[PDB]
Amino acid sequence: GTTENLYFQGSMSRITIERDGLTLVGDREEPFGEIYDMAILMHGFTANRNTPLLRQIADNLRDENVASVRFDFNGHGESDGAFEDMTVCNEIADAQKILEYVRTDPHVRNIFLVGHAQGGVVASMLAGLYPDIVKKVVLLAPAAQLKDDALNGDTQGATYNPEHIPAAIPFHGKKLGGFYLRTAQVLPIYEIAKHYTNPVSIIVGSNDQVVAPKYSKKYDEVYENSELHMVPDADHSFTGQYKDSAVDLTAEFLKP
Amino acid sequence: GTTENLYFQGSMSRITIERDGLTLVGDREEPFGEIYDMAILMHGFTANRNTPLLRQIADNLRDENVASVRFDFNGHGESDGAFEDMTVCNEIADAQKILEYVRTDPHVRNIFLVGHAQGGVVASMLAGLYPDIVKKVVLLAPAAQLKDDALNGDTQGATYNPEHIPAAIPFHGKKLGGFYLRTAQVLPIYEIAKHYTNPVSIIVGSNDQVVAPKYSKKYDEVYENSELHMVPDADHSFTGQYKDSAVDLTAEFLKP
Ligand SMILES: CCOC(=O)/C=C/c1ccc(O)c(OC)c1
Ligand SMILES: CCOC(=O)/C=C/c1ccc(O)c(OC)c1
Repeated sequence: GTTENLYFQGSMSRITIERDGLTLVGDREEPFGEIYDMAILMHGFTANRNTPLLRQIADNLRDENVASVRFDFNGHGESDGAFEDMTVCNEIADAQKILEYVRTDPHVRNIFLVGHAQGGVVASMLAGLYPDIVKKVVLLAPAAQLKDDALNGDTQGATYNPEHIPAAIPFHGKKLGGFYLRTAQVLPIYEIAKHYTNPVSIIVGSNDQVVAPKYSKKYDEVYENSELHMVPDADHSFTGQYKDSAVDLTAEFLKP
Repeated sequence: GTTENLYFQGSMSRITIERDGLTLVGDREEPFGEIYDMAILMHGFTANRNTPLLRQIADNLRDENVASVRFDFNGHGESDGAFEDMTVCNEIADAQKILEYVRTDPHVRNIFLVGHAQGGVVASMLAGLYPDIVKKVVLLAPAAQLKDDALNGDTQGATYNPEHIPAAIPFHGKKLGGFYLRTAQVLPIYEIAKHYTNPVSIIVGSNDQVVAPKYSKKYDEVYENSELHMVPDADHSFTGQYKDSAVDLTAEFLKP
């Protein structure tokens, strides 16, 4: 009475890519098979490509025969660049080189974007710039609030005059670029995101203490083909018990 | 009978600066003195920092005791980076590192921007992001048309589907990045430039056949404190006779 139950199948690769003289470091996960859809997974502000959330997303996508790549943004994790030089704009430039890496790959069928938080802002504006290429987008707690906070001169507790932004501000151990804050103020987030008319899923925790729920709702009102999933009680980063519910909504939207 | 006519006084330095792991190469010109105003001079699309126009502007500013720096943008002249990776966005990032270099210099009093054509677009966007820092701006045939052309699918004769832009398009023997064109299409040129309320002088040739002078008129309408100088018969580049008129209006506006 022997049983055998397959739970893991495929390949995992450490990838490096160049953007303007910076090395970006990523992990590629593929299922077995010559052709597969491929998701680009994008982390949040001060996070990295190997959060529990993004690992579990790559794992459950692979179970559904969907490949994934997840890169450290410039100034984060193992990728090059000073944290203080990172902006939402140069993270969009990182994501574009990753999209070109994937679009050029002979194994790939359709390209999906998955962005958590600031990674969700990046994903939404990349999709707006490549709506001909991106087939599905998942936004998790997309952090469009970073624009309103930069305009109000209050970024998660760090205060500054929004009309005389310093060169850099102290931020929880780190140095946040004046340029991050000046570009955040004028980011055409919703203006660019609305060019993407293909399917979008927006996943938000009811208990998100970092980004107000209003931001996710505005994405839902601006997208032609959106669904909005409010996960009861979930936190900002979908941690512990809330990880599984974000992963299940992601995998179920992207699966063949 | 003795005559003495001074025709050159100051210091010229070759500068290099880093932006995201790219070296940018520039020429710095100063007059004699411990404290001076400093103009950042910004070249156009496929040009470099040593066009006749920009050398003569640096020369005439130094005679009026105004220092200047002129850098090759990424993908141009002697600077790092492939032409095909250049966007308007990453030239604004180049210009921000130049602004930081100049703003950090103990000799520099007030900072002026001077931008020709695409350089004018860059200068206008940087001034909008740093309206608290930039004291004067001169735009010479600012090429805000690059947005409308990208949306039309016709960039100086290079044609493409504006909703399915290729990875790169052949462009006068070089390769122009798809990302240049997709970001050109959504650039909030006038919306960002508007935030600059200090003095601006806009210098346009009535016979510009590369950028419609209407784009310079639009800047004049958008700015709080602008003057418009339409140079009868002058071409896009301000070649020959037209160079002295462009130089003279620049030096007159910035002089102490
Ligand atoms: C992308 C990971 O981002 C988050 O987890 C939260 C984002 C966030 C929210 C408000 C802000 O003012 C902000 O400015 C830097 C960022
Ligand atoms: C900045 C130097 O730029 C020029 O001399 C002219 C620029 C120009 C005009 C129309 C365009 O569609 C364009 O697309 C790249 C560029």
